[PDB]
Amino acid sequence: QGTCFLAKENQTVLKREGNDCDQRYSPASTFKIALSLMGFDSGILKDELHPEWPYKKEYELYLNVWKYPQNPHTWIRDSCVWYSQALTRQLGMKRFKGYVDAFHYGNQDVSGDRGQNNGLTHAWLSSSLSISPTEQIQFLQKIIYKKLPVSQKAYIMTKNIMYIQELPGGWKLYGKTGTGFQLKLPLQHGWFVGWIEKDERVITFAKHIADSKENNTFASFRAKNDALIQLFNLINELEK
Amino acid sequence: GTCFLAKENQTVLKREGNDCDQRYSPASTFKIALSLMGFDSGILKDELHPEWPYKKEYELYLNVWKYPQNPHTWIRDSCVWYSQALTRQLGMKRFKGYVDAFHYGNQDVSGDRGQNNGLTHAWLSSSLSISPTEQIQFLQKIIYKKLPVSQKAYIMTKNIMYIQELPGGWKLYGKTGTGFQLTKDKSQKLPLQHGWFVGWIEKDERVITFAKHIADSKENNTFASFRAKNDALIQLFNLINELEK
Repeated sequence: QGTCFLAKENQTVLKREGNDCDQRYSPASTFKIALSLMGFDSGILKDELHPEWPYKKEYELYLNVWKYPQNPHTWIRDSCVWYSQALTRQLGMKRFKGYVDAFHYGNQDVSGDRGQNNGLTHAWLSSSLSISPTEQIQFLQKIIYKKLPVSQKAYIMTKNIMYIQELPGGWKLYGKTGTGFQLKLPLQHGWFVGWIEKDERVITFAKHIADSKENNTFASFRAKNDALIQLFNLINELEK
Repeated sequence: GTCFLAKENQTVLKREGNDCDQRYSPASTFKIALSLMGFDSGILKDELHPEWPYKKEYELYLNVWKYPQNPHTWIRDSCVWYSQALTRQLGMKRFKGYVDAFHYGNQDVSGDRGQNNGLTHAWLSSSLSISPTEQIQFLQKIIYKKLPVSQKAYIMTKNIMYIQELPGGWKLYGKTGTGFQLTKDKSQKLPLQHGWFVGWIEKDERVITFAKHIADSKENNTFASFRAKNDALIQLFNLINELEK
């Protein structure tokens, strides 16, 4: 149990709610933000629609939207994990670890699960890699202010495929959900992280929730839903 | 009580809850109907025109309403004063004509009891009421072009109601709205919210209209519009998973 909502504009913390803002958790599918940067920077990923890769082993697909061909745009939209894993297999562990350290991403632990030698494709899936809400903000701001050693194309294409919608006031919303499992019934924890931008202003945010009990719905969706209310409220205060 | 309806062409894919035939004020979901009237009448020109300025006589329930508004921002910001500036320009003869021709709910634009304000208040916790089932009926008339409006009215309304792309490539169009449940003769508002999220999702040639409504039995710590949309988005995701089998 415990939540966090952080919102930060440049060096200014505008909102800090909840008790968990310095607790590290697995990033789950929010790690696709970092994978996008690696994919476009390495040249494995080309643009919003290329490359398109086909699905394999459909019997292990728990969401029907994953059973179609995927490209970087659909990858983020559908949160398609198998596309992430095909990408890291192409990158290889050396380059994968190189990017994780260059991004100073959370605890930077890509060793994976014990007895599995599966860090390359599982480090971010309720496993070794762990990041706090404060550390999500730190990473996202390095994207926003282009402080990372990656190409201009990596920044632009990552931004393009993270776009979600326009919020009141014209604040454009970019971000990513992710659900992980706390380590019997499944105890979820959920993220929604990203930023909103209007004119020359960018506000980075991170929302996390940790369930104490099994739940009817994906924790990421509840985190996103709560976060959007908190962002609506913040925008109203900002526009006074 | 709640309702969730989803309909693809003539197929009712989902009908959940017990409140699907009870009429409620449309609140800001009525902006969908106003959009069609605005573009058909020519008062609204395109997604960015006309731009109208805020005036201090308008009430600022949201600070984003203090900036100039056009059809795009009107929907995005749910700007009530822009709606009222539009209906004042339309006038009652045109307004009533569209409401009746659209067969919109109870078609009652008489306004607040005793106030002669139907033109600017009928849809705001007031005389006009529509059920979730009737919202689907109205939305289907937009999708299949059964309304007496121009081709441009349909296209521009769709353009400004766009929200986002959902998993599977389903594009989401829609609008929230919150009102206050009324006493028996509508002489007073009660502190009981009710909230809507209605619209449609579209992929290739498929369109599924939907309507979500929630009626509170007691005061609530969260704005009803947000709860209705948040619940509806989860239910649409689950529906999309079925559709994509």
